[PDB]
Amino acid sequence: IDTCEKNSVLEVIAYSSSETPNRHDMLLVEPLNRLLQDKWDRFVKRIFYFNFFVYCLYMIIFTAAAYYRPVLPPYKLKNTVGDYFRVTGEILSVSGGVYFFFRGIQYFLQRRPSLKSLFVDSYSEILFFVQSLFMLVSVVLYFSQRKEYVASMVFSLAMGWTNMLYYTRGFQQMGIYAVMIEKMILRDLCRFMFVYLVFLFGFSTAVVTLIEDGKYNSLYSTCLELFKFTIGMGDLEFTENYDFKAVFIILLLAYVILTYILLLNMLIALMGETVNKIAQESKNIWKLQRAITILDTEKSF
Amino acid sequence: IDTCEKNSVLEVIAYSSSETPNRHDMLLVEPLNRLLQDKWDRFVKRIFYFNFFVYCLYMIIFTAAAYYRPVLPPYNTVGDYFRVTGEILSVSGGVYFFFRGIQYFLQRRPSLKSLFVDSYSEILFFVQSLFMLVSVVLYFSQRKEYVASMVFSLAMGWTNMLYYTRGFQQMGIYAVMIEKMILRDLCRFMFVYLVFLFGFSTAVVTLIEDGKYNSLYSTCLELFKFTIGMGDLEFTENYDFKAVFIILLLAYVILTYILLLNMLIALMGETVNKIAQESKNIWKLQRAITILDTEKSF
Amino acid sequence: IDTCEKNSVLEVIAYSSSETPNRHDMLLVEPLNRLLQDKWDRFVKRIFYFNFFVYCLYMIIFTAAAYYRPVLPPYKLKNTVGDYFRVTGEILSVSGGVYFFFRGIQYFLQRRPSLKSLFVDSYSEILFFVQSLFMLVSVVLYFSQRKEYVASMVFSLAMGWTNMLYYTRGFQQMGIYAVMIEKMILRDLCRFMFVYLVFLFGFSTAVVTLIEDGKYNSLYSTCLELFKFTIGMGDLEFTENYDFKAVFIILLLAYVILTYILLLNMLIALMGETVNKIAQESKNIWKLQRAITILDTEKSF
Amino acid sequence: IDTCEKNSVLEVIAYSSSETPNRHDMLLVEPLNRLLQDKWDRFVKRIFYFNFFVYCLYMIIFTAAAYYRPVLPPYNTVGDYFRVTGEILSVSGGVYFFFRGIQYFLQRRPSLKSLFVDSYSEILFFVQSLFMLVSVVLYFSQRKEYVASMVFSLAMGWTNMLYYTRGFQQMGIYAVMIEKMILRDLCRFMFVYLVFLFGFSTAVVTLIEDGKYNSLYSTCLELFKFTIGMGDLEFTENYDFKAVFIILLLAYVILTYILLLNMLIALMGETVNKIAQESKNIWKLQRAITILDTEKSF
Ligand SMILES: CCCCCCCCCCCCCC(=O)OC[C@@H](O)COP(=O)(O)O
Ligand SMILES: CCCCCCCCCCCCCC(=O)OC[C@@H](O)COP(=O)(O)O
Ligand code: NA
Ligand code: NA
Repeated sequence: IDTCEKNSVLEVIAYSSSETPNRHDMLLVEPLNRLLQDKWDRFVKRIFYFNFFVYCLYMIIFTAAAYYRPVLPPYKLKNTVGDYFRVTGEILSVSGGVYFFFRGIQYFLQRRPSLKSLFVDSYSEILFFVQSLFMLVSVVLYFSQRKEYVASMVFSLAMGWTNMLYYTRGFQQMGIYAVMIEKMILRDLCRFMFVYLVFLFGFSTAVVTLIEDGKYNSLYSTCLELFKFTIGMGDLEFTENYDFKAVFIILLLAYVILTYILLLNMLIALMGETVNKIAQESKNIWKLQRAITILDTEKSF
Repeated sequence: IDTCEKNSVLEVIAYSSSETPNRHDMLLVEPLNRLLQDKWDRFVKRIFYFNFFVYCLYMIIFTAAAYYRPVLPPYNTVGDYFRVTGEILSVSGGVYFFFRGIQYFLQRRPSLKSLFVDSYSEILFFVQSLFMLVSVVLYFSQRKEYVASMVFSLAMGWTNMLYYTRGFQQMGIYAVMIEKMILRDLCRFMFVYLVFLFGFSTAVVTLIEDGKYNSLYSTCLELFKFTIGMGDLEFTENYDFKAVFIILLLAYVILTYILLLNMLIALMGETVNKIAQESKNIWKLQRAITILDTEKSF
Repeated sequence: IDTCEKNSVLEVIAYSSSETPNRHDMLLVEPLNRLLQDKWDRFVKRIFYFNFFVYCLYMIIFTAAAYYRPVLPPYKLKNTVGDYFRVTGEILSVSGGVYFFFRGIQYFLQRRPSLKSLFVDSYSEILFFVQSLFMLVSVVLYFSQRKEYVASMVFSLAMGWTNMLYYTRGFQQMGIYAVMIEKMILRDLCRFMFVYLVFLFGFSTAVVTLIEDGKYNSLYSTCLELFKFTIGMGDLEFTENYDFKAVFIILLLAYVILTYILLLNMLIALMGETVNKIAQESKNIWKLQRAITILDTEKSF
Repeated sequence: IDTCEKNSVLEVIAYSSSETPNRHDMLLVEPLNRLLQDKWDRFVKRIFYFNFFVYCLYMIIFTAAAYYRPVLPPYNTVGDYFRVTGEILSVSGGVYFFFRGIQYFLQRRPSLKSLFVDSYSEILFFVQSLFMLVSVVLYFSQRKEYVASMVFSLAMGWTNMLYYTRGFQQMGIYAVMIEKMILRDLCRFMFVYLVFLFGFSTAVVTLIEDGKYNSLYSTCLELFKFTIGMGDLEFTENYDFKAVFIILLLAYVILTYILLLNMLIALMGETVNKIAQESKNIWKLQRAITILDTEKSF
């Protein structure tokens, strides 16, 4: 069940592909929970909370190196203690980013997923590989004498900080919150974004055709003006370069009614219904997270 | 049952008017649901995937042609050739939809009553096609309203793509849920909110003596602004009794922005909590009607 | 009525006092529910749709104060078709207001009500009487050579405009929807308004005490600046001349977190769960309101 | 049951730490409930109404003296003499609360764990008293930080009236509901959203090259402003890769405004739909302890 050198119940159930029907109810078994929870309070938490500190320090050094970037590259090293700190910090952030890149490649070679929607499945590792990729593509451009390295560095800085949530596991309520938001993005945000993108683009495509000329005669500008409504900034007077105010006002009011007053509230209702439906489901998938984490550190050491 | 050439239960349950108590639920029996989901997996799903592709390309061509309209119509180079070809193809799609709507009306020959309670999609497409034709005739009639009817036709046409979201279980249910919310909750909210909006706008306009919003339209727009989190609360100072103005503005906000606006969320939540089952059944019926529509086309 | 007149069954159960334990399931009695349903459409509904039209036309005859209001009253007659319309509309509105005043007084005398649960229950007629009182004091202000008549009549117009929601009843969905807005303003909007007022008064008092001098040194100005956060307009830097920024920023963030991020969402959740609990009782109370409304038409026709 | 001067079941329930498995449901029994309600109605209730009146009067006196403070402290007129006596009466109230907190801390002999897990109300009062005392010290110590201390104390004093909402069934349930929501939902949301906001602020500031939005504080405030529905999306233009700037803003907005806040509104709704009995039982415990405390006071 725990150690066999060939195959173990914990290994097959924790590492089981999603195709298994009850992979979330195959771990509540009395001995399996007592063993996994033991392993959680035995080693895996000691390796999960020491590694958490290491990653936090890595992200604090990576944000120190990025913020203090000097203003084409590469650059020289000024004789200053601050410059030395910056140079060691960026060298250490790049090293960590190539370490994550190797960990991801090892994960791909070893587990060998079936090229079947592996983006929703084990999405934590694919995100960590995207961050390592953002760091190593920020390294080659920087040595290639181009300023797109900063665009890449801000994206790697914005990918690491948001992915910090990976360590929310090990804490019951905080893990249940993380898994609940994750599946909510995979469900409520995806559908709402599809329909909202259709309405926003179409209503913004009808305005830009109606508008004659000006700062807002571009499709991008009109889309931005139309989007400003969702964030409580709708102006309703941003342009007067049109022959027909009735046609503009009718279109803008229709867009507001269709999106702001109907879709957002209907989304808040759907999020309430979904939240009321999945307490047990979110506990069982959270139980699958910590359980895999237990075996992951049990194999790391 | 499915091919009898006299009367098919599939057609009887599908083309039944809203009168029938159990037009949605009766289709879930072992034979009807399994026969329709099969028809979807046989010669409807892929016939509906190509049709949607064609309608997406048509909508892209119509947007590209309209987005570049030159500035009293009617109005050589590769760009102008492409623009005129796109305009012609857009007109050709509009007229095709117009004949399709006419054919639907003549065949189904509605009872004069279900055209407003059933198949909102057909009515929505016919109105889009009518806007398109009004935009053609006005364009050839030496008038600039051709661009007003055109932008409305494009705004309605872009919104009509939700008709094709059926064929997908989650997105179809999503569309049916939007349809029901708009029909019930948005209608009630709009009635009660409009009564409030009008009453307090007429009250504020009356308070103002001589200013920039004396016009009822400007003040109505100002009071509507508060609903989208862009309210001013100090838009005017050219009046007397500042206490009366501020009290009137604080009364309105609470009754709508802080009471009826949040009331729309609770009712939406209640409804969504109650209409999952019927929303799935209606999607199934829309899918079954599309299946029998794809079969009768031949 | 179940065969009795002096104290008819449907008369007493409809005109029951507040202290009655279960008045809500009285008119729903199948027989008593078919007394105000077979009679509902008999005549009272025809006299309730005519009265609704008569009140709408009355309201609109006075809602055009934009067109009427001249720029030290009383005023002169301009000898035109517009001024004639204005004066006849004013007279008609003043007469209808007197009519609603005399109706309210005649209700207070005939019913000799408790006038303590008359503001929580049967509060509709209280609002109508308030509308009639504001009209009366508007006429006296206009005749007493004062400019406060414009404020009184503008409050009366808004008071009578909100009251149209009374005649919104008679339709099952709309009346029960107004019943939910009626019971949600009594309980939830009261409790939230009481806790938000204490919070907003306290933080405004702290902010104005911190502010050293400026156009916002007034308590009223700072209170308004603090309130503007609720409607999605918070500036977070409205003042400049105040105590060291160290204290002004922390106070504003605390106010935002406590009021915008916490109490409005708490109000939404509370009105969601309440809406989930109040279907049958909202239908029954709507039935009680129609039973009394049509009983009033039965006694007045 | 009432008092044996060594141990009574009433004091046993009221003074036991939160460690007890079911300290909230013990008062639900008939005898304890009826006896505690009767005691309340008899005297404790009238004793709690006068006590709140005194606090309301006190807060106003201190507030009035603080609002009209003269503008190098420290510092013959009816206003000045009123302002100096109000300050004296405010300093006298702060001292009284200080001594009450010390007495409650020395009597309960807290085990240093439930001190910051329970009696949150007792803790809030001692903190507002400490700021008042440090305000007096600074005032007489020739410093201008007494204003900062006084405004903090004034804010806490105005927000602490929620301690006198107990004694009222609806205002007591609402106040415990707000307590539990702040204890769990607000804290978890704040943790996650602070992580997000720090990440995206550090990404945006690292994208800018120079300007008055180059500092972390201003750019962090700018990113925070989106949550209150007053976002800009065009706050700065002194940088490169406008695509990178707009993508980073649109990702932050999608993550926080349209996903995190609604997520919080759903979780809140769940908890409210779940806590009714616990909130009622905790308010009853706040009321029973109050009756027991009034009996102990004299
Ligand atoms: C490449 C995207 C744009 C880059 C610039 C902006 C930064 C956007 C960051 C998007 C990723 C954040 C969303 C996300 O997916 O977070 C996951 C975290 O919960 C980690 O928890 P877990 O381990 O996966 O359980
Ligand atoms: C004097 C204060 C400002 C006066 C301005 C008048 C407009 C401000 C709002 C007045 C009160 C709003 C509440 C209200 O008027 O609702 C009543 C409706 O439910 C009527 O329906 P119903 O009879 O109760 O069923
Ligand atoms: Na806003
Ligand atoms: Na807003």
